[PDB]
Parts: sequence; structure tokens; C-alpha cells
Amino acid sequence: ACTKNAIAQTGFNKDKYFNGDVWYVTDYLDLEPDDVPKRYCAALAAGTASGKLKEALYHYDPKTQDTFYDVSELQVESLGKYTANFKKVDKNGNVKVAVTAGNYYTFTVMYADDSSALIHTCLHKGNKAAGDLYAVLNRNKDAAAGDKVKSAVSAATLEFSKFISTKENNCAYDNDSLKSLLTK
Ligand code: HEM
Ligand SMILES: [N+]
Repeated sequence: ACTKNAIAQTGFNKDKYFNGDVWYVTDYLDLEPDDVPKRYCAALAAGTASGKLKEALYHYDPKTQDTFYDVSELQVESLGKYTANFKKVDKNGNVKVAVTAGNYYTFTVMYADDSSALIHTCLHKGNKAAGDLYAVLNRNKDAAAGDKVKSAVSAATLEFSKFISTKENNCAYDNDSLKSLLTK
């Protein structure tokens, strides 16, 4: 189950975060593992498309090759805190699994600047158990976590040493698909 009410960044700059560009997950902390794989790849694009707040997601398991994309129109709970009802799509935006009640994630931006971010997410997917997942993001897929985002991890009363890196997985991303999925 999810247990955290994550606090959004004071003074969160939504237009900068939701600028249409890509964010890569560099490190993550799942509070209820044996539930996500140790080795994983994920990225997202976040932007406004025709007036609608959107996120496109990519997941890739580098060992199994399991791959999937999603798109959601985000609803606002408060500044920096969103609810996202997702649809599974192919890379071109064709629907594989339609939006449904009970398929949603929450999304809280705890820290962001132009190059880095710390987010919390709680995924609800049908009758699957939910659990808290924190992710350190960067605009540069290869960037080591810097002092701004590591300090934010500490300020959330988390230990960065517990986060698992994605950097050793040979992750290659289709940035073009993520950007184009924002419109879909
Ligand atoms: C921005 C961060 C992330 C968000 C918003 C997010 C969101 C989601 C969503 C919406 C799904 C369901 C997709 C679908 O069924 O259509 C999903 C599935 C999954 N995610 Fe993430 N995810 C994120 C990062 C990660 C990371 C870093 C991992 C690490 C392993 C991960 C592991 C998984 C796994 C294993 C599933 C499949 C769940 C299942 O059906 O059993 N995710 N995620
Ligand atoms: N997830």
C-alpha cells in the first residue's frame, strides 16, 4: 500500500517542469520491493499539449526486454501534485489498453530545477497492491545526482544511499516517441 503524503516543492515552477522535454530516471527508491525489478529503465516527457497537461511514460526492463509506453492527461490536486489516469499505447500513440477507473498514478514533484528533480509516485493498477516509489530525474540521462537533488532527498528524510541507480543497464531511449506521445 502507499503510505506517503509527499510534499510538493515550495514555489514549484510548473511551466518549467512541464515544458515538453524529457526527464530520465537515474535513481529510484521503491518502499515495497519484491514489487519492482532491481534493474530497470524509465523516462517521461511532461508538457502541455493543446491546453491539456500531459505526461508520456516509457518503461524498459533491460533483462527481460519488457517495454511499454503510456500517456495521461493529468488532473491537478494542488501545485506540484497530480492524478494521472493512464492509457497504455505503442510508441506511436495507438491505444493498447484504454483509460479506466482504478488505473491511475499520483505524481508529486518534491524538488525541481532546470536539470534535476525528485518525485514521488503511487501507482494504482486494478487489483494490484500499490506502493510508494521515489525517483531522481535528470535532463541528462548520464548525470550523477548533484548536491541540489541529493539535499532534497535528505530534506524528505530519505537516504540517497538506499536509492538504486539505473546507470549500469545500457538504457537507450526514444526521445522522439516520448515528445510526440504528449499530443496523443
Ligand atoms: C516517473 C516515474 C514513474 C511513473 C510515473 C511510473 C508509472 C507507471 C505506470 C502508469 C505503470 C502502469 C503502466 C500500464 O500498465 O499501462 C507502471 C508500471 C510499472 N512500473 Fe512504473 N513508473 C515510474 C517509474 C518506474 C521505475 C523507476 C520502475 C522501476 C522498476 C518502475 C517499475 C514498474 C513496473 C515493474 C511496472 C509494471 C507493473 C505491473 O503491471 O506489474 N516504474 N509504472
Ligand atoms: N511504477
